[PDB]
Amino acid sequence: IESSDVIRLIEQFLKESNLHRTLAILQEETNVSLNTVDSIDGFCNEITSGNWDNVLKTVQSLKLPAKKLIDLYEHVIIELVELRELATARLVARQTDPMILLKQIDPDRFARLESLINRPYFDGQEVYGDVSKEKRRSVIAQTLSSEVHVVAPSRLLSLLGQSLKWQLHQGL
Amino acid sequence: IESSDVIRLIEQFLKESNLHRTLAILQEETNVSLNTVDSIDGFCNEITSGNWDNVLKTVQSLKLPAKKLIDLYEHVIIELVELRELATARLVARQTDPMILLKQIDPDRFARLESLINRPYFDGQEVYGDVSKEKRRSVIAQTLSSEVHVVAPSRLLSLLGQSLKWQLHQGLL
Repeated sequence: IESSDVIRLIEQFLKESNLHRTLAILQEETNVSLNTVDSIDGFCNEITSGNWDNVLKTVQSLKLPAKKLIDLYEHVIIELVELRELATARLVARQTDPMILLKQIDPDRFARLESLINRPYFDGQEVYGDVSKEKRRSVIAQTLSSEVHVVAPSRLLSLLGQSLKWQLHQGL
Repeated sequence: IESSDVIRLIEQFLKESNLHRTLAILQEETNVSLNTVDSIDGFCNEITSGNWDNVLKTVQSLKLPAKKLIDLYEHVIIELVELRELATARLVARQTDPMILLKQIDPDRFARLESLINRPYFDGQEVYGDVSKEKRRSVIAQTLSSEVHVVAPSRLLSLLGQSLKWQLHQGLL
């Protein structure tokens, strides 16, 4: 007899079958969720390409702990103030779990982030001078790549295929 | 939308796992439902007890052909006229598919049924005299029980168990 593992098998099946509605209700009702990404490349690429809305939604979906996300969320804010999305930058700084944590453990570091947001303009030559934008994005992607797990596609159907092969064998 | 049997495997699992919320959404989103019954006993008891609303709903779920339902729907009408629910009795005889089929195929039998419906009173001695009320219910239950197939509980888990047995056979490498 298998346990919660059956549910994750089903969840993967639902995602690949585009049954996202059923997938949503299942995760809520069972208190079990997919801890997987389609590919490590694809996940890291989003960070490398700077598509922050995608990576933020993704990491929150995987429910990674706040401590691992502190570097990522800090950089997201730096790029947001760079794009002069000050309202959004402040929003990330005020409401998100990693930033609330950052304030608690390293208030000095949070304070520097506070000052960066409040500067009359963003000078990338000053901010990125020690370590470039590309390097910061690359480092965050590398560390996070070990924190996400990929599973083989269609695990449920593969297992069911094995069931059929067993039955053909056992029929003899 | 390709694996309709797989969805039903999942649906049964959801039902046995008390995930009724997920089960409802799955049926709605996929537009497929279980065509199986948990047990003939539950099915036969519903017919024996005369819970026709349930039996009609169950039989409608299984998408049984009208001919097998002709005897059942006829008996329902007989019990309706027994309770002197003539308006409902006339309604069922004219509007439901099995009775409409009955008129086309066996108008004499249908005529006898309408004659029964239009009678000033219900004579239990004639109707149940030849074959009793309880016996008629048992016969219909017996015939319909054979027209429905039962599936083993927890089929998904059983198949997954076979997957592991296969892996023990060839998966270890």
